[PDB]
Amino acid sequence: GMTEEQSQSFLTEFINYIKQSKVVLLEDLASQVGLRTQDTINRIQDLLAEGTITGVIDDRGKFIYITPEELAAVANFIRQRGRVSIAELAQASNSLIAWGLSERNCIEIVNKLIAQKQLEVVHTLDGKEYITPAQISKEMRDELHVRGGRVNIVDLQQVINVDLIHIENRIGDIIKSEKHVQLVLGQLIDENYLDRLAEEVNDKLQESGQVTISELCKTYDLPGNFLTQALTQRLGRIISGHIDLDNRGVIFTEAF
Ligand SMILES: [Cl-]
Repeated sequence: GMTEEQSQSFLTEFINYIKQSKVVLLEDLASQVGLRTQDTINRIQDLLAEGTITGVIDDRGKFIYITPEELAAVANFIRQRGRVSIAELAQASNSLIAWGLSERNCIEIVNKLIAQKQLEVVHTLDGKEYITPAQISKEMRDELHVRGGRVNIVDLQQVINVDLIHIENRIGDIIKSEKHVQLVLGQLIDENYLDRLAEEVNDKLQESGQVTISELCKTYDLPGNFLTQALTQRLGRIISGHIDLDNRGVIFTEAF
């Protein structure tokens, strides 16, 4: 049958067509090997599946060769944007690949980069944007500083529009990088919030005269050991108090 001289010549004839233009008209290439257009496509489908050649096939029966330099351009474009819509990526496509790609074709490329471990991204829950885990860290920090310095991780999930695990995975990154930021009972808490909390404790101290840690823990819903170390760290710089030890750690005004 066909396959003896076909399989040997097909790949070299394909390459000869790729040298002339990275865009291959599969109907036209099917004339140069004298084959059925559908049989021609199927062998290219198979060659892409085997991992033999890098490219995509549009809805109108053209194949597009993509160089490793052009893949690298696609991966770096998504890195630099951090968050980007599949629609933006299709518009950008001609500047990155010298060919205007369908949204589908762009997805096929991104999924290739993911599998070859040349890019690290995640799908938004609407399926409409790609976001980098570096950009998730950034958008967690922006929404933390925005929402006052204390925010639940579950609220950041809703906001950033990505599955929970992709927020939960960046918590190593936000505590190594930001020495001012800490994880407490499913929330991220900012140096700026603890200073603001210390101010409103000192205002309630200069009114009550005295106040107990167990009363502040019920007031702000924070754990004892954490809240004690956060307030005792701010004693004298922000709180005009004196610590003493009762049944519980207790704070009262010195200048009284
Ligand atoms: Cl991941």
